[PDB]
Amino acid sequence: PVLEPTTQKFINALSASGGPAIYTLTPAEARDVLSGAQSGEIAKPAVDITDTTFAVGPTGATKVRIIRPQGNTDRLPVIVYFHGAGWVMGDTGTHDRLVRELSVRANAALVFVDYERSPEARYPVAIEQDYAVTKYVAEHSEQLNVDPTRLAIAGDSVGGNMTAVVSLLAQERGGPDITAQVLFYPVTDADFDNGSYTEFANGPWLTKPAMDWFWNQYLPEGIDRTDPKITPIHATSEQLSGQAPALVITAENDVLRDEGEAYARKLSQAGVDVTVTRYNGTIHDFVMLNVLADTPAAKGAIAQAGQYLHTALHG
Amino acid sequence: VLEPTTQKFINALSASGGPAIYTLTPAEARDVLSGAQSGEIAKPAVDITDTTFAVGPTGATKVRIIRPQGNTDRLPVIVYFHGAGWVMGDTGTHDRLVRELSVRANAALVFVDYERSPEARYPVAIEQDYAVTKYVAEHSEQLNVDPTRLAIAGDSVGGNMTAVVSLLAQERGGPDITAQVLFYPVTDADFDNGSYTEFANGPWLTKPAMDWFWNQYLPEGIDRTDPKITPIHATSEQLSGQAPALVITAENDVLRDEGEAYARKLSQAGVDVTVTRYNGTIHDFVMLNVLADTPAAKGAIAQAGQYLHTALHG
Ligand SMILES: O=[N+]([O-])c1ccc(O)cc1
Repeated sequence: PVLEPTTQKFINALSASGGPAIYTLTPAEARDVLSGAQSGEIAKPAVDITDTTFAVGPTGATKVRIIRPQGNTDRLPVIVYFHGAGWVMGDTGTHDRLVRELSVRANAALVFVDYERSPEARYPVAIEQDYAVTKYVAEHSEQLNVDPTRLAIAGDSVGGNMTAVVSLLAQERGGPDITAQVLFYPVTDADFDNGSYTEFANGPWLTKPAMDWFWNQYLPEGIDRTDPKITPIHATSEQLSGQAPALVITAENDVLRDEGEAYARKLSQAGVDVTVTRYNGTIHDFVMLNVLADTPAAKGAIAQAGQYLHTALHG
Repeated sequence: VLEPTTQKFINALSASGGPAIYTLTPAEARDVLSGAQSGEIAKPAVDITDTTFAVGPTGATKVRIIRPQGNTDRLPVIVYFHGAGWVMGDTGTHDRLVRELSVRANAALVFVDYERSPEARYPVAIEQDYAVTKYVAEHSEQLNVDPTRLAIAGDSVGGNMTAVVSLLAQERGGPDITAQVLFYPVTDADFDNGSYTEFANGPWLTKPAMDWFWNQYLPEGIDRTDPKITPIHATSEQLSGQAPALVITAENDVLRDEGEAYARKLSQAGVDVTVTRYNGTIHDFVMLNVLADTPAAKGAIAQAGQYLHTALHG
């Protein structure tokens, strides 16, 4: 694959580091790898941060980080954010710069759902936590000082899986109302033999054996993976129709590319207004990784998402 | 798979044979597109000045200068090269698109009304395009623009012109260009590549149409591999040092692959390239009024507008 030069340099750095493959590690080891990779010094938007817990979801409690453009005490539209990193990894640290950018560019409060990770928690704990926080935000707008009629959901990778599943759950349960949804390179299927899985089975960055491992951490052995709450590519027209306008951003060189774009087609053919954009020359995780933060694809996609959300939440 | 409104537009054309635009005279084709780009559509408000610059290989180039309505400041400036196959296109067909770019970029925009084919041939239009870009850089007080914040942009054959103007500026020592924007550019003349084969019979743009357009543009017998004709053939040294570029392609477009391949060449020559493919849409999707409310059109215009705003005011 022809990668943007800085992105190629990163990939070269990686294969020259000779590390062990992420899926040979323990969950705690894998968490620390990504946390350390994202611990470098890098400029970030100025925000006010409140870490707390909402007494909602199937475990009885869900940890959340609430972010707002620094010094802004107005009643703001709100983004509920579901982070990625394979269900196993990711935290408020790994995704900090990305979600700050979304909060400030959208001029919105952002509620980061620090959901229970896998394999300690399997399907469906996280998606139900995610749904419960989204409902909580919609129902406690005075307590959060947000406008619940301008509520967006967004996520990256497995977090894009959660975005689509929260949209589906909200359709089935009659709410809450969602203004717009943003999905960065979402996981939507478990077909490890499709076009982009084949083309990028060995990378860069994300591999087919890693996806196999991640799915196995997320799901109990033997469950039917075609359920749309697991692989939303299988959602019916009636489950997709009526959902909020969506922005789907894919990476050209990513095993997940084809399923993300196929899901966007399914949404569009159900009558949903879908903005779908492939960024050439970049890789999986390109709006999260600090090392790619100055590449044209990262800058362009974060700017596109931020402007999409600002228009949705303030237009 | 096409976005539903886009599909509906294509289905409205099912009796047109492509459209078989290449079966018409140049004047008839021009009127077909001009009519298609009439109707009802919202557009941003701009001030307009139609004039002629005494420049280019024929001694005169017609231009339309626009600015956000009522804005008297010294603005950054976009020089814009319109598409529609060298044969068609005018201030009317591209009006909504260039108004959006001007207002979203908060910039003056100089619309080059270059001599169209087959009345004019290569290289008249590209030399007019380069001459106007130079003229703008050198007459900034007359035009009330900031020539240190100058971008070039174009769609389709206008994207071909953008690439060629960038190259000519490299060869001739200027003017300096801050950014360049290329919507689904023409960069090659390989009618057997992947997207040409996949979309040979449409939608909207067909292989026979491209054959016709190229034949209207070029004198018989010229080597089409020259980079001032097919900039996909530009050397690393011709591409290196060019201004950062935004290249936007449509998924369902014979020209998709050459646009994306040209973005790759620019990127490997060290140019900072933002390259994005919009799925569900077709060739011409940021110009056509009938698609102006589709998500791809809205997204690509908002992206280009913000990219230009950042380049010219950052
Ligand atoms: O007006 N028309 O039918 C057209 C115009 C332009 C084009 O590229 C194809 C068909």
